[PDB]
Amino acid sequence: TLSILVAHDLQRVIGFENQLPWHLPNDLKHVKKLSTGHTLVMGRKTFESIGKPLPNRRNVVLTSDTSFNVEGVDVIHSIEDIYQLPGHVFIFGGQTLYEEMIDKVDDMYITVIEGKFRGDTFFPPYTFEDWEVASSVEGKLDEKNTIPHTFLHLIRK
Ligand SMILES: NC(=O)c1ccc[n+]([C@@H]2O[C@H](COP(=O)([O-])OP(=O)(O)OC[C@H]3O[C@@H](n4cnc5c(N)ncnc54)[C@H](OP(=O)(O)O)[C@@H]3O)[C@@H](O)[C@H]2O)c1
Ligand SMILES: COc1cc(Cc2cnc(N)nc2N)c2c(c1OC)O[C@@H](C1CC1)C=C2
Repeated sequence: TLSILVAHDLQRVIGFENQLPWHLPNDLKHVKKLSTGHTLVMGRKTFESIGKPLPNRRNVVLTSDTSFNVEGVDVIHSIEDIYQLPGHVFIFGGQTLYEEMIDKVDDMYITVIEGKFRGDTFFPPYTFEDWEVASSVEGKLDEKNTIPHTFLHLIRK
């Protein structure tokens, strides 16, 4: 199983200066829950953003750099290597990966952040004409989680 994992705002911003533009613990708990015991694929920039392997799952980092050999982390140098990986594979970011994989994944788990932020990286445009809403569940707003947000599970029609 090949899935995208992404959080994006109303204009499909995903990134600003190699960080997330928003602070939203719920989303991060969601990511954790979904991908425990499974595999994350991710481009070098996103990994260096996170700065160390994510515990309790297989971290795979896609890079052109053949000197890459980080403890905790498996490296690949081709998009095609993704299809070799066993198990549930989540495409974890960032923009380059999403663009490369979006026509290939079986489904997407998306957090829509119901705000407009300044970004420098984006999720590719997509149509619900192409993608069916298997579930839509509103994040809960609270002291700690203060932007409206919706958990979409979409599956390719
Ligand atoms: N909202 C979210 O859910 C979310 C999730 C993840 C990331 N982000 C954001 O996304 C932004 C980063 O996106 P980005 O596109 O700039 O970076 P990125 O996708 O994380 O990484 C790009 C790098 O990945 C490697 N790569 C990609 N495709 C490759 C290929 N086909 N073959 C070999 N290597 C390949 C290359 O590394 P090398 O140059 O080393 O070869 C490339 O420079 C950040 O702002 C981050 O905060 C948001
Ligand atoms: C740009 O830096 C980060 C990028 C991601 C990828 C990501 C985040 N949220 C969602 N809904 N999907 C993702 N693929 C995550 C992240 C980042 O920095 C912290 O935190 C992780 C932490 C919660 C485990 C979760 C995903």
